[PDB]
Amino acid sequence: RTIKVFTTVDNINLHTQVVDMSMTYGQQFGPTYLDGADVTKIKPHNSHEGKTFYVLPNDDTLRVEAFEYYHTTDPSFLGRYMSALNHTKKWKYPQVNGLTSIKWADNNCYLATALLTLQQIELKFNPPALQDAYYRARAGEAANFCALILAYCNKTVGELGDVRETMSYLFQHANLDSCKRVLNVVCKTCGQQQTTLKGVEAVMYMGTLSYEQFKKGVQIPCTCGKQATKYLVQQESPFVMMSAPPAQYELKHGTFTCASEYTGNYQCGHYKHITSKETLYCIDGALLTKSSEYKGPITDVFYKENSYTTTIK
Ligand SMILES: *[C@H](CC(=O)N1CC(C)(C)C1)C(=O)NNC(=O)CCc1ccccc1C(=O)N[C@H](C)c1cc(-c2cnn(C)c2)cc(-c2ccn(CC)n2)c1
Ligand SMILES: [Cl-]
Ligand SMILES: [Cl-]
Ligand SMILES: [Cl-]
Ligand SMILES: [Cl-]
Ligand SMILES: [Cl-]
Ligand SMILES: [Zn+2]
Ligand SMILES: [Zn+2]
Ligand SMILES: [Zn+2]
Ligand SMILES: [Zn+2]
Ligand SMILES: [Zn+2]
Repeated sequence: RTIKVFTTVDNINLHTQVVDMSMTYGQQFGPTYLDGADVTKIKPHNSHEGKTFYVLPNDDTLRVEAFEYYHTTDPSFLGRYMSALNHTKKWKYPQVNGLTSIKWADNNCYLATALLTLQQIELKFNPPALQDAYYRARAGEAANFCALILAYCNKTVGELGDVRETMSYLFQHANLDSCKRVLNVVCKTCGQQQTTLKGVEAVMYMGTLSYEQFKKGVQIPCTCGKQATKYLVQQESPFVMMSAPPAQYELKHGTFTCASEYTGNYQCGHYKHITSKETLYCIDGALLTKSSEYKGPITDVFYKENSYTTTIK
């Protein structure tokens, strides 16, 4: 007894296969998945006639197709993606304040905050898998996007997470080649040194939440023994992410794009998303609250940008 099915790694290039109904899928295809569900140790049923299956890349054609779609050669990626997708497809993705959020489940507070942020900054992903899922996420079908985010970050469903580390991984898979940042550090003793950063390092900074303060100057130890001052010289990027350890901060409407609120201890806390629309909105998964002012524990703030040059001589 034999049925005919499709195997794929990208759900674009399908490959017809013949499968013996007396052997498990793993004995003929290796690890095999159906809509994220592991069917490796399952004998083929009759309802599987014509359906499409994801398989781990076992030959060169599937390896090339897998990279062109996911931009990774890690053999385990597809499995971690499918294993995460089996859960994220059960989450609810309500529209909250014109954005796609996530109803709370499996400790996804940080994923919801990252998803809401990604929808408010200008970003193009290099892997076609990410870009396709990015689009479907804006339309409300964010399951594949969240599953891919977990896979690219080497995190699993249930694990707690950091929003800044998550954003950092995603930027590494985004087209930020045009982004440039020139910095200058003035040291009374040693002197002046001007560096330029490209890529992800041009849009992320750890230290202060204020973009204005970064323009004026921040205090940084010099390699000589004096506390030097660093300031921003040029910034060519569509946005900037300013992160700092959680501290009480005042967000003023219209001066920022969005922000991450963190309440709790290191590696054990709750995330909330603050966005600046006509007023200030706070999105906590499926819950929404509005207020004209906001003071609270903020760890990330996102600002819009295009081209900046300093007036400090
Ligand atoms: C969400 C949990 C969830 O879904 N819920 C709802 C519930 C209440 C029922 C539980 C979730 O996933 N939360 N994430 C975490 O709990 C883990 C956070 C984490 C993970 C890995 C690395 C770092 C962090 C983390 O704690 N990040 C925050 C932003 C943080 C906090 C501090 C901090 C807090 N208090 N102190 C004294 C320090 C510090 C830092 C930080 C980053 C870098 N540095 C030094 C340069 N400090 C980050
Ligand atoms: Cl790549
Ligand atoms: Cl669940
Ligand atoms: Cl990439
Ligand atoms: Cl207004
Ligand atoms: Cl802004
Ligand atoms: Zn790539
Ligand atoms: Zn589940
Ligand atoms: Zn010095
Ligand atoms: Zn206002
Ligand atoms: Zn929550």
